[PDB]
Amino acid sequence: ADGAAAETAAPGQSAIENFQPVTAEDLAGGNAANWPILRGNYQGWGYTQLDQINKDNVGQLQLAWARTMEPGSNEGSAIAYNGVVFLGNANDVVQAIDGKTGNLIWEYRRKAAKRSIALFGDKVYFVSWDNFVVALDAKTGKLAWETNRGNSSGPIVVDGVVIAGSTCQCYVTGTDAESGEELWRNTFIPRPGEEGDDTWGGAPYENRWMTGAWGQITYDPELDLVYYGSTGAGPASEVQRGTEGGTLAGTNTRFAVKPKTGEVVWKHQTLPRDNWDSECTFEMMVVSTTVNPDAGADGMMSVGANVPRGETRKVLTGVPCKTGVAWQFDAETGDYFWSKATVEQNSIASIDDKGLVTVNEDMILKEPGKDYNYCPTFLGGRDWPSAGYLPKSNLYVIPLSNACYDLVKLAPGKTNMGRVDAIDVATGATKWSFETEAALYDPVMTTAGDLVFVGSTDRMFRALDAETGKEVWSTRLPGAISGYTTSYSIDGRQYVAVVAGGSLGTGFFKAAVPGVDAVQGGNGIYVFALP
Ligand SMILES: [Ca+2]
Ligand SMILES: [Ca+2]
Ligand SMILES: [Ca+2]
Repeated sequence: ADGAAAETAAPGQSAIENFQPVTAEDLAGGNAANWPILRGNYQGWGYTQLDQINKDNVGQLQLAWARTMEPGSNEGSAIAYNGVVFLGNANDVVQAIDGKTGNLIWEYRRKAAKRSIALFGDKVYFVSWDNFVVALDAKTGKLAWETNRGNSSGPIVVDGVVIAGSTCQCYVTGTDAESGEELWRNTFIPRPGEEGDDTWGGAPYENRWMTGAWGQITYDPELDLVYYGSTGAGPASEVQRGTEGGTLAGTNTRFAVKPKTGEVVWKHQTLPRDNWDSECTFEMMVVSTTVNPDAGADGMMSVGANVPRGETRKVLTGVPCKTGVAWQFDAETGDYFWSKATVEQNSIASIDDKGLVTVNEDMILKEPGKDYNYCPTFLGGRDWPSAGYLPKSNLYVIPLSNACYDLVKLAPGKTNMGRVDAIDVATGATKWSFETEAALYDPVMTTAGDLVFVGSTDRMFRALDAETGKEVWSTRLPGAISGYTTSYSIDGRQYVAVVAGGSLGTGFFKAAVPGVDAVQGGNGIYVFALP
Protein backbone atom coordinates (compact mmCIF):
# COMPACT_ATOMS: atom_id res chain seq x y z
CA ALA A 1 0.00 0.00 0.00
CA ASP A 2 1.95 2.90 -1.47
CA GLY A 3 -0.26 4.17 -4.26
CA ALA A 4 -3.52 2.36 -4.98
CA ALA A 5 -1.60 0.12 -7.40
CA ALA A 6 0.41 -2.88 -6.21
CA GLU A 7 4.06 -1.92 -6.57
CA THR A 8 6.04 -5.12 -7.17
CA ALA A 9 9.58 -6.33 -7.85
CA ALA A 10 9.18 -9.56 -9.83
CA PRO A 11 12.02 -11.79 -8.58
CA GLY A 12 14.50 -12.41 -11.37
CA GLN A 13 13.16 -9.58 -13.57
CA SER A 14 13.82 -6.55 -11.36
CA ALA A 15 16.43 -3.82 -11.13
CA ILE A 16 18.57 -2.72 -8.23
CA GLU A 17 16.85 0.40 -6.95
CA ASN A 18 20.00 2.39 -6.07
CA PHE A 19 23.34 1.24 -7.47
CA GLN A 20 26.38 3.35 -6.71
CA PRO A 21 29.43 2.84 -8.94
CA VAL A 22 32.15 0.74 -7.30
CA THR A 23 35.48 2.49 -6.78
CA ALA A 24 39.13 1.62 -6.24
CA GLU A 25 38.59 2.63 -2.61
CA ASP A 26 35.69 0.18 -2.25
CA LEU A 27 37.79 -2.62 -3.68
CA ALA A 28 40.65 -1.77 -1.30
CA GLY A 29 38.26 -2.51 1.59
CA GLY A 30 37.16 1.08 2.20
CA ASN A 31 33.63 0.18 3.38
CA ALA A 32 33.55 -2.48 6.12
CA ALA A 33 29.81 -2.99 5.46
CA ASN A 34 30.61 -4.54 2.05
CA TRP A 35 32.53 -7.50 0.63
CA PRO A 36 32.96 -6.27 -2.96
CA ILE A 37 35.77 -8.62 -4.13
CA LEU A 38 36.63 -12.28 -3.58
CA ARG A 39 38.85 -11.78 -0.53
CA GLY A 40 37.14 -8.64 0.82
CA ASN A 41 39.94 -6.37 -0.33
CA TYR A 42 42.37 -6.16 -3.24
CA GLN A 43 45.10 -7.24 -0.85
CA GLY A 44 43.63 -10.73 -0.41
CA TRP A 45 42.97 -10.64 3.32
CA GLY A 46 39.73 -12.63 3.37
CA TYR A 47 38.87 -10.46 6.38
CA THR A 48 35.84 -8.54 7.57
CA GLN A 49 36.19 -5.59 9.94
CA LEU A 50 32.63 -6.27 11.13
CA ASP A 51 32.59 -7.32 14.77
CA GLN A 52 28.94 -7.49 15.80
CA ILE A 53 29.38 -11.27 15.68
CA ASN A 54 32.17 -12.15 18.09
CA LYS A 55 33.50 -14.88 20.36
CA ASP A 56 30.94 -14.03 23.04
CA ASN A 57 27.77 -14.28 20.92
CA VAL A 58 28.64 -16.40 17.86
CA GLY A 59 27.15 -19.43 19.62
CA GLN A 60 23.80 -17.76 19.00
CA LEU A 61 24.11 -17.49 15.19
CA GLN A 62 20.96 -18.50 13.37
CA LEU A 63 20.02 -18.98 9.74
CA ALA A 64 18.68 -15.71 8.36
CA TRP A 65 18.03 -16.82 4.80
CA ALA A 66 19.21 -19.13 2.06
CA ARG A 67 18.58 -19.62 -1.65
CA THR A 68 19.05 -22.55 -4.01
CA MET A 69 21.86 -22.28 -6.55
CA GLU A 70 22.55 -23.94 -9.88
CA PRO A 71 23.55 -27.63 -9.67
CA GLY A 72 27.15 -28.61 -10.26
CA SER A 73 30.39 -27.70 -8.52
CA ASN A 74 29.58 -24.92 -6.03
CA GLU A 75 32.83 -23.13 -5.19
CA GLY A 76 31.52 -19.57 -5.46
CA SER A 77 31.23 -16.47 -3.33
CA ALA A 78 28.55 -14.06 -2.14
CA ILE A 79 29.99 -10.74 -3.34
CA ALA A 80 28.15 -8.13 -1.28
CA TYR A 81 27.79 -4.43 -2.03
CA ASN A 82 25.39 -1.93 -0.42
CA GLY A 83 22.76 -4.52 0.49
CA VAL A 84 22.92 -6.62 -2.70
CA VAL A 85 24.62 -10.00 -3.04
CA PHE A 86 26.17 -10.66 -6.44
CA LEU A 87 26.41 -14.43 -6.74
CA GLY A 88 28.22 -16.44 -9.40
CA ASN A 89 26.41 -19.79 -9.86
CA ALA A 90 27.64 -22.81 -11.75
CA ASN A 91 26.85 -22.90 -15.48
CA ASP A 92 27.49 -19.14 -15.93
CA VAL A 93 24.38 -18.07 -14.06
CA VAL A 94 24.87 -14.76 -12.24
CA GLN A 95 22.33 -13.44 -9.73
CA ALA A 96 21.73 -10.22 -7.86
CA ILE A 97 19.98 -10.97 -4.56
CA ASP A 98 18.63 -8.70 -1.84
CA GLY A 99 21.21 -9.21 0.90
CA LYS A 100 18.70 -8.73 3.73
CA THR A 101 15.76 -10.86 2.56
CA GLY A 102 17.13 -13.35 0.02
CA ASN A 103 14.73 -12.15 -2.70
CA LEU A 104 16.17 -12.70 -6.16
CA ILE A 105 16.43 -9.35 -7.98
CA TRP A 106 17.83 -10.29 -11.37
CA GLU A 107 19.33 -13.38 -12.96
CA TYR A 108 21.58 -13.59 -16.01
CA ARG A 109 21.77 -17.07 -17.58
CA ARG A 110 24.36 -17.64 -20.32
CA LYS A 111 23.51 -19.86 -23.30
CA ALA A 112 31.02 -25.67 -14.04
CA ALA A 113 32.47 -23.79 -11.07
CA LYS A 114 32.59 -20.00 -10.81
CA ARG A 115 34.50 -18.80 -7.77
CA SER A 116 33.52 -15.12 -8.05
CA ILE A 117 32.33 -12.30 -10.15
CA ALA A 118 34.10 -8.94 -10.00
CA LEU A 119 32.71 -5.42 -9.48
CA PHE A 120 33.91 -2.10 -10.87
CA GLY A 121 32.09 1.11 -11.75
CA ASP A 122 28.58 0.19 -12.93
CA LYS A 123 29.25 -3.35 -14.16
CA VAL A 124 29.53 -6.97 -13.02
CA TYR A 125 32.39 -8.93 -14.63
CA PHE A 126 33.18 -12.61 -15.06
CA VAL A 127 34.96 -15.08 -17.33
CA SER A 128 32.56 -17.52 -18.98
CA TRP A 129 32.84 -21.22 -19.80
CA ASP A 130 33.55 -20.40 -23.45
CA ASN A 131 36.45 -18.08 -22.47
CA PHE A 132 34.69 -14.73 -22.90
CA VAL A 133 35.39 -11.81 -20.63
CA VAL A 134 31.84 -10.69 -19.88
CA ALA A 135 30.43 -7.43 -18.51
CA LEU A 136 26.85 -7.17 -17.26
CA ASP A 137 25.01 -4.03 -16.27
CA ALA A 138 25.19 -4.24 -12.46
CA LYS A 139 21.87 -2.61 -12.05
CA THR A 140 19.84 -4.88 -14.35
CA GLY A 141 21.96 -7.93 -15.19
CA LYS A 142 21.69 -7.27 -18.92
CA LEU A 143 24.74 -8.11 -21.02
CA ALA A 144 26.84 -4.99 -21.58
CA TRP A 145 29.69 -6.51 -23.60
CA GLU A 146 31.62 -9.75 -24.00
CA THR A 147 35.01 -10.37 -25.58
CA ASN A 148 36.04 -13.80 -26.83
CA ARG A 149 39.63 -14.41 -25.75
CA GLY A 150 39.87 -17.60 -27.81
CA ASN A 151 38.44 -19.62 -16.05
CA SER A 152 37.06 -20.66 -12.71
CA SER A 153 38.45 -18.14 -10.14
CA GLY A 154 37.15 -14.90 -11.65
CA PRO A 155 38.78 -11.58 -12.51
CA ILE A 156 39.59 -8.49 -10.54
CA VAL A 157 39.30 -4.95 -11.88
CA VAL A 158 42.02 -2.35 -11.29
CA ASP A 159 41.42 1.25 -12.40
CA GLY A 160 39.25 0.26 -15.33
CA VAL A 161 41.27 -2.81 -16.34
CA VAL A 162 39.66 -6.24 -16.00
CA ILE A 163 42.48 -8.67 -15.20
CA ALA A 164 41.76 -12.35 -15.74
CA GLY A 165 43.87 -15.50 -15.90
CA SER A 166 43.16 -18.64 -17.89
CA THR A 167 42.56 -22.34 -17.32
CA CYS A 168 45.35 -24.26 -19.02
CA GLN A 169 44.77 -27.79 -20.37
CA CYS A 170 47.78 -20.28 -21.01
CA TYR A 171 47.79 -16.54 -20.28
CA VAL A 172 46.60 -13.53 -18.29
CA THR A 173 44.87 -10.59 -20.02
CA GLY A 174 43.94 -7.03 -19.22
CA THR A 175 40.73 -5.77 -20.82
CA ASP A 176 39.19 -2.30 -20.81
CA ALA A 177 36.33 -2.32 -18.31
CA GLU A 178 34.10 -0.03 -20.40
CA SER A 179 34.88 -0.95 -24.00
CA GLY A 180 35.75 -4.67 -23.82
CA GLU A 181 38.97 -4.06 -25.72
CA GLU A 182 41.81 -6.40 -24.75
CA LEU A 183 44.74 -4.24 -23.66
CA TRP A 184 47.49 -6.79 -22.99
CA ARG A 185 48.17 -10.51 -22.67
CA ASN A 186 51.01 -12.19 -20.77
CA THR A 187 52.25 -15.73 -21.48
CA PHE A 188 54.67 -17.80 -19.45
CA ILE A 189 56.51 -20.37 -21.59
CA PRO A 190 59.83 -18.99 -22.89
CA ARG A 191 60.33 -19.30 -26.58
CA PRO A 192 63.81 -20.38 -27.80
CA GLY A 193 65.69 -17.10 -27.65
CA GLU A 194 64.15 -15.75 -24.44
CA GLU A 195 65.76 -16.18 -21.04
CA GLY A 196 64.89 -19.55 -19.48
CA ASP A 197 64.35 -21.57 -22.66
CA ASP A 198 67.29 -23.78 -21.63
CA THR A 199 65.41 -24.83 -18.46
CA TRP A 200 62.95 -26.99 -20.44
CA GLY A 201 65.21 -30.02 -20.94
CA GLY A 202 65.36 -29.64 -24.70
CA ALA A 203 61.61 -30.07 -25.17
CA PRO A 204 60.48 -28.33 -28.38
CA TYR A 205 58.38 -25.23 -27.75
CA GLU A 206 55.39 -26.60 -29.67
CA ASN A 207 55.31 -29.59 -27.29
CA ARG A 208 55.33 -27.56 -24.06
CA TRP A 209 52.08 -26.83 -22.32
CA MET A 210 50.92 -25.76 -18.90
CA THR A 211 48.02 -27.21 -17.01
CA GLY A 212 46.07 -26.00 -14.01
CA ALA A 213 43.12 -23.84 -13.09
CA TRP A 214 44.16 -20.25 -12.79
CA GLY A 215 44.32 -18.79 -9.33
CA GLN A 216 43.35 -15.74 -7.34
CA ILE A 217 44.73 -12.34 -8.36
CA THR A 218 45.63 -9.80 -5.66
CA TYR A 219 46.70 -6.17 -5.83
CA ASP A 220 48.39 -3.40 -3.86
CA PRO A 221 47.04 0.07 -4.70
CA GLU A 222 49.96 2.15 -3.38
CA LEU A 223 52.62 0.12 -5.19
CA ASP A 224 50.16 -0.34 -8.08
CA LEU A 225 51.28 -3.96 -8.47
CA VAL A 226 49.08 -6.89 -9.46
CA TYR A 227 50.19 -10.30 -8.14
CA TYR A 228 49.41 -13.71 -9.64
CA GLY A 229 51.14 -17.06 -9.98
CA SER A 230 51.59 -19.40 -12.91
CA THR A 231 50.94 -23.14 -12.85
CA GLY A 232 53.19 -26.10 -13.71
CA ALA A 233 53.86 -27.86 -17.00
CA GLY A 234 51.87 -30.85 -18.23
CA PRO A 235 51.79 -33.75 -18.00
CA ALA A 236 53.09 -33.91 -14.43
CA SER A 237 55.89 -36.42 -15.13
CA GLU A 238 59.02 -34.78 -16.51
CA VAL A 239 59.83 -38.05 -18.29
CA GLN A 240 56.49 -37.91 -20.14
CA ARG A 241 57.06 -34.18 -20.78
CA GLY A 242 60.52 -34.79 -22.16
CA THR A 243 61.90 -32.16 -19.75
CA GLU A 244 64.19 -34.37 -17.62
CA GLY A 245 66.26 -32.23 -15.28
CA GLY A 246 64.44 -29.07 -16.41
CA THR A 247 63.48 -26.45 -13.87
CA LEU A 248 60.92 -24.98 -16.34
CA ALA A 249 61.28 -21.20 -16.16
CA GLY A 250 57.92 -19.48 -16.41
CA THR A 251 56.11 -22.26 -14.53
CA ASN A 252 54.99 -22.07 -10.89
CA THR A 253 56.24 -18.49 -10.72
CA ARG A 254 54.92 -15.59 -8.67
CA PHE A 255 54.72 -12.42 -10.79
CA ALA A 256 54.23 -8.79 -9.78
CA VAL A 257 52.95 -6.82 -12.77
CA LYS A 258 51.70 -3.34 -13.72
CA PRO A 259 47.92 -3.47 -14.27
CA LYS A 260 47.73 -1.03 -17.18
CA THR A 261 50.27 -2.91 -19.32
CA GLY A 262 51.04 -6.37 -17.93
CA GLU A 263 54.69 -5.33 -17.54
CA VAL A 264 56.50 -7.65 -15.11
CA VAL A 265 58.22 -5.82 -12.25
CA TRP A 266 59.54 -8.79 -10.28
CA LYS A 267 59.07 -12.54 -10.27
CA HIS A 268 60.13 -15.56 -8.24
CA GLN A 269 59.73 -19.25 -9.05
CA THR A 270 58.32 -20.85 -5.90
CA LEU A 271 58.49 -24.40 -7.32
CA PRO A 272 60.84 -25.29 -10.18
CA ARG A 273 60.83 -28.72 -11.81
CA ASP A 274 57.24 -29.46 -10.78
CA ASN A 275 56.46 -33.17 -11.02
CA TRP A 276 53.48 -33.09 -8.63
CA ASP A 277 50.80 -30.78 -10.09
CA SER A 278 51.70 -28.22 -7.44
CA GLU A 279 49.90 -25.26 -9.14
CA CYS A 280 51.60 -22.29 -7.47
CA THR A 281 48.70 -20.04 -8.52
CA PHE A 282 46.89 -19.42 -5.22
CA GLU A 283 46.36 -16.07 -3.53
CA MET A 284 49.26 -14.24 -1.88
CA MET A 285 48.39 -11.43 0.52
CA VAL A 286 49.77 -7.91 0.84
CA VAL A 287 50.28 -7.08 4.51
CA SER A 288 52.48 -4.78 6.56
CA THR A 289 54.50 -6.43 9.31
CA THR A 290 57.59 -6.30 11.42
CA VAL A 291 60.08 -8.59 9.68
CA ASN A 292 61.40 -10.99 12.31
CA PRO A 293 61.60 -14.59 11.04
CA ASP A 294 62.50 -17.22 13.61
CA ALA A 295 65.09 -19.50 12.00
CA GLY A 296 64.20 -22.14 14.56
CA ALA A 297 60.47 -22.00 13.91
CA ASP A 298 58.70 -25.25 13.10
CA GLY A 299 59.03 -26.01 9.40
CA MET A 300 61.16 -22.97 8.55
CA MET A 301 63.08 -23.70 5.36
CA SER A 302 65.48 -20.77 5.30
CA VAL A 303 65.74 -17.11 6.16
CA GLY A 304 66.82 -14.66 3.49
CA ALA A 305 70.49 -13.73 3.61
CA ASN A 306 69.98 -10.00 4.18
CA VAL A 307 66.48 -10.02 5.66
CA PRO A 308 65.59 -6.53 7.09
CA ARG A 309 65.18 -7.85 10.63
CA GLY A 310 63.23 -5.56 12.95
CA GLU A 311 62.03 -3.25 10.17
CA THR A 312 58.43 -2.78 9.09
CA ARG A 313 57.81 -3.89 5.52
CA LYS A 314 54.89 -4.24 3.17
CA VAL A 315 55.21 -7.90 2.20
CA LEU A 316 53.66 -10.37 -0.22
CA THR A 317 53.09 -13.43 1.92
CA GLY A 318 51.25 -16.73 2.14
CA VAL A 319 51.27 -20.25 0.73
CA PRO A 320 51.33 -20.13 -3.11
CA CYS A 321 51.46 -23.86 -3.99
CA LYS A 322 49.70 -27.07 -2.96
CA THR A 323 53.01 -28.02 -1.29
CA GLY A 324 51.98 -26.00 1.75
CA VAL A 325 55.15 -23.90 2.02
CA ALA A 326 54.46 -20.32 3.12
CA TRP A 327 56.64 -17.60 1.58
CA GLN A 328 57.35 -13.98 2.41
CA PHE A 329 58.75 -11.44 -0.06
CA ASP A 330 59.20 -7.72 -0.09
CA ALA A 331 56.05 -6.66 -1.94
CA GLU A 332 57.74 -3.89 -3.94
CA THR A 333 61.05 -5.58 -4.81
CA GLY A 334 60.53 -9.31 -4.44
CA ASP A 335 63.46 -9.67 -2.00
CA TYR A 336 63.16 -13.08 -0.34
CA PHE A 337 62.50 -12.93 3.42
CA TRP A 338 61.68 -16.52 4.45
CA SER A 339 59.73 -19.71 3.76
CA LYS A 340 58.11 -22.31 6.02
CA ALA A 341 56.61 -25.77 5.48
CA THR A 342 53.22 -26.51 7.06
CA VAL A 343 51.85 -30.00 6.20
CA GLU A 344 54.19 -32.93 5.64
CA GLN A 345 55.81 -32.46 2.24
CA ASN A 346 58.65 -34.19 0.44
CA SER A 347 58.86 -32.60 -3.01
CA ILE A 348 61.09 -29.78 -1.74
CA ALA A 349 64.39 -31.01 -0.38
CA SER A 350 65.61 -27.50 0.47
CA ILE A 351 65.34 -23.76 -0.11
CA ASP A 352 68.54 -21.71 0.15
CA ASP A 353 68.92 -18.21 1.60
CA LYS A 354 68.04 -16.52 -1.71
CA GLY A 355 64.82 -18.50 -2.06
CA LEU A 356 66.11 -20.96 -4.66
CA VAL A 357 64.13 -24.20 -4.35
CA THR A 358 65.86 -27.56 -4.76
CA VAL A 359 63.35 -30.36 -5.39
CA ASN A 360 63.63 -33.88 -3.96
CA GLU A 361 64.98 -36.06 -6.80
CA ASP A 362 63.68 -39.15 -5.00
CA MET A 363 60.08 -38.02 -5.63
CA ILE A 364 60.54 -37.85 -9.41
CA LEU A 365 59.14 -40.85 -11.28
CA LYS A 366 62.03 -42.75 -12.87
CA GLU A 367 61.90 -46.46 -12.02
CA PRO A 368 58.32 -47.77 -12.49
CA GLY A 369 58.83 -50.54 -9.91
CA LYS A 370 59.95 -48.19 -7.15
CA ASP A 371 57.53 -46.91 -4.46
CA TYR A 372 57.01 -43.11 -4.57
CA ASN A 373 55.28 -42.03 -1.34
CA TYR A 374 54.66 -38.35 -2.06
CA CYS A 375 53.35 -35.78 0.43
CA PRO A 376 51.09 -33.89 0.05
CA THR A 377 48.70 -34.61 -2.87
CA PHE A 378 47.19 -33.12 -6.02
CA LEU A 379 44.64 -31.72 -3.53
CA GLY A 380 47.30 -30.42 -1.14
CA GLY A 381 48.30 -29.64 1.40
CA ARG A 382 46.56 -26.44 0.39
CA ASP A 383 44.59 -25.93 -2.77
CA TRP A 384 42.50 -23.10 -4.18
CA PRO A 385 40.49 -22.71 -0.86
CA SER A 386 41.80 -19.38 0.38
CA ALA A 387 43.62 -18.31 3.51
CA GLY A 388 42.64 -15.39 5.71
CA TYR A 389 44.50 -12.69 7.62
CA LEU A 390 43.93 -11.42 11.18
CA PRO A 391 45.49 -7.92 11.30
CA LYS A 392 44.81 -7.57 15.04
CA SER A 393 47.05 -10.56 15.87
CA ASN A 394 49.12 -10.55 12.61
CA LEU A 395 48.13 -14.18 11.91
CA TYR A 396 47.95 -15.90 8.52
CA VAL A 397 45.21 -18.55 8.72
CA ILE A 398 45.23 -21.30 6.10
CA PRO A 399 42.98 -24.34 5.52
CA LEU A 400 44.96 -27.50 4.76
CA SER A 401 44.62 -31.25 4.21
CA ASN A 402 46.86 -33.74 6.07
CA ALA A 403 47.17 -35.98 3.04
CA CYS A 404 49.74 -38.00 1.07
CA TYR A 405 49.37 -40.02 -2.14
CA ASP A 406 51.18 -42.72 -4.12
CA LEU A 407 52.68 -40.83 -7.06
CA VAL A 408 44.65 -40.78 -1.05
CA LYS A 409 45.67 -41.29 2.56
CA LEU A 410 46.31 -39.53 5.85
CA ALA A 411 49.85 -38.24 6.26
CA PRO A 412 52.11 -40.13 8.70
CA GLY A 413 51.10 -39.52 12.30
CA LYS A 414 47.88 -37.69 11.41
CA THR A 415 44.43 -38.92 12.41
CA ASN A 416 42.72 -35.72 11.27
CA MET A 417 42.48 -34.94 7.57
CA GLY A 418 41.14 -31.39 8.04
CA ARG A 419 43.46 -28.70 9.33
CA VAL A 420 43.74 -24.94 9.83
CA ASP A 421 47.10 -23.39 10.79
CA ALA A 422 47.56 -19.85 12.12
CA ILE A 423 51.07 -18.53 11.43
CA ASP A 424 52.68 -15.43 12.87
CA VAL A 425 53.44 -13.29 9.83
CA ALA A 426 56.30 -11.52 11.65
CA THR A 427 58.14 -14.66 12.87
CA GLY A 428 56.74 -17.58 10.86
CA ALA A 429 55.89 -19.44 14.08
CA THR A 430 52.69 -21.48 14.05
CA LYS A 431 50.55 -20.12 16.88
CA TRP A 432 47.70 -22.60 16.74
CA SER A 433 46.36 -25.45 14.65
CA PHE A 434 42.77 -26.70 14.44
CA GLU A 435 42.21 -30.26 13.27
CA THR A 436 39.18 -32.46 12.66
CA GLU A 437 38.52 -35.91 11.23
CA ALA A 438 36.92 -34.81 7.96
CA ALA A 439 38.75 -32.90 5.28
CA LEU A 440 37.84 -29.19 5.19
CA TYR A 441 38.81 -28.25 1.62
CA ASP A 442 37.04 -24.88 1.99
CA PRO A 443 38.17 -21.25 2.39
CA VAL A 444 38.32 -19.44 5.69
CA MET A 445 36.98 -16.02 6.61
CA THR A 446 38.67 -14.00 9.36
CA THR A 447 36.78 -11.37 11.36
CA ALA A 448 37.37 -8.45 13.70
CA GLY A 449 35.08 -10.27 16.14
CA ASP A 450 38.12 -12.54 16.69
CA LEU A 451 36.60 -15.40 14.69
CA VAL A 452 37.60 -17.75 11.89
CA PHE A 453 34.82 -19.33 9.79
CA VAL A 454 35.55 -22.49 7.79
CA GLY A 455 33.46 -25.26 6.24
CA SER A 456 34.10 -28.99 5.85
CA THR A 457 33.48 -31.79 3.39
CA ASP A 458 31.15 -33.46 5.91
CA ARG A 459 28.92 -30.36 5.83
CA MET A 460 30.02 -28.66 9.07
CA PHE A 461 30.18 -24.86 9.06
CA ARG A 462 32.34 -23.76 11.98
CA ALA A 463 33.44 -20.62 13.75
CA LEU A 464 36.78 -20.92 15.53
CA ASP A 465 38.15 -18.68 18.24
CA ALA A 466 40.79 -16.66 16.40
CA GLU A 467 43.07 -16.62 19.47
CA THR A 468 43.15 -20.41 20.04
CA GLY A 469 41.70 -22.26 17.05
CA LYS A 470 39.03 -23.84 19.28
CA GLU A 471 35.57 -24.34 17.80
CA VAL A 472 33.03 -21.94 19.31
CA TRP A 473 30.04 -22.48 17.02
CA SER A 474 28.96 -24.92 14.39
CA THR A 475 26.06 -25.80 12.14
CA ARG A 476 25.58 -28.38 9.42
CA LEU A 477 24.32 -27.70 5.90
CA PRO A 478 22.63 -30.07 3.42
CA GLY A 479 25.87 -30.74 1.51
CA ALA A 480 29.62 -30.30 1.82
CA ILE A 481 30.68 -26.72 2.62
CA SER A 482 32.42 -26.20 -0.72
CA GLY A 483 32.41 -22.43 -1.35
CA TYR A 484 33.56 -19.15 0.10
CA THR A 485 32.41 -17.34 3.23
CA THR A 486 31.80 -13.57 3.15
CA SER A 487 30.28 -11.00 5.48
CA TYR A 488 28.43 -7.71 5.11
CA SER A 489 26.16 -5.38 7.07
CA ILE A 490 22.62 -4.14 6.40
CA ASP A 491 20.65 -1.92 8.81
CA GLY A 492 23.25 -2.66 11.49
CA ARG A 493 22.95 -6.44 11.16
CA GLN A 494 26.07 -8.41 10.29
CA TYR A 495 25.40 -11.29 7.88
CA VAL A 496 27.74 -14.24 7.31
CA ALA A 497 27.15 -15.85 3.92
CA VAL A 498 28.59 -19.19 2.84
CA VAL A 499 28.18 -21.04 -0.45
CA ALA A 500 27.78 -24.80 -0.03
CA GLY A 501 26.74 -27.97 -1.84
CA GLY A 502 29.85 -29.80 -2.96
CA SER A 503 32.77 -29.69 -5.39
CA LEU A 504 35.10 -31.98 -7.32
CA GLY A 505 37.14 -32.18 -4.13
CA THR A 506 34.22 -33.44 -2.04
CA GLY A 507 34.39 -36.96 -3.50
CA PHE A 508 38.16 -37.44 -3.29
CA PHE A 509 37.86 -36.85 0.46
CA LYS A 510 34.69 -38.84 0.93
CA ALA A 511 37.01 -41.69 -0.15
CA ALA A 512 40.03 -41.02 2.08
CA VAL A 513 38.02 -40.48 5.29
CA PRO A 514 35.38 -43.23 5.11
CA GLY A 515 33.83 -42.49 8.48
CA VAL A 516 32.40 -39.02 7.78
CA ASP A 517 29.15 -38.14 6.02
CA ALA A 518 30.66 -36.22 3.15
CA VAL A 519 27.92 -35.85 0.56
CA GLN A 520 27.08 -33.39 -2.20
CA GLY A 521 23.73 -31.73 -2.79
CA GLY A 522 21.64 -28.70 -1.90
CA ASN A 523 23.78 -26.12 -3.71
CA GLY A 524 22.90 -22.81 -2.18
CA ILE A 525 23.89 -19.62 -0.49
CA TYR A 526 23.25 -19.85 3.27
CA VAL A 527 23.31 -16.66 5.33
CA PHE A 528 23.58 -16.40 9.10
CA ALA A 529 23.03 -13.57 11.56
CA LEU A 530 22.38 -12.96 15.24
CA PRO A 531 18.72 -12.90 16.49
CA1 LIG B 1 29.63 1.42 -17.75
CA1 LIG C 1 43.70 -27.99 -9.60
CA1 LIG D 1 53.36 -46.58 -1.52
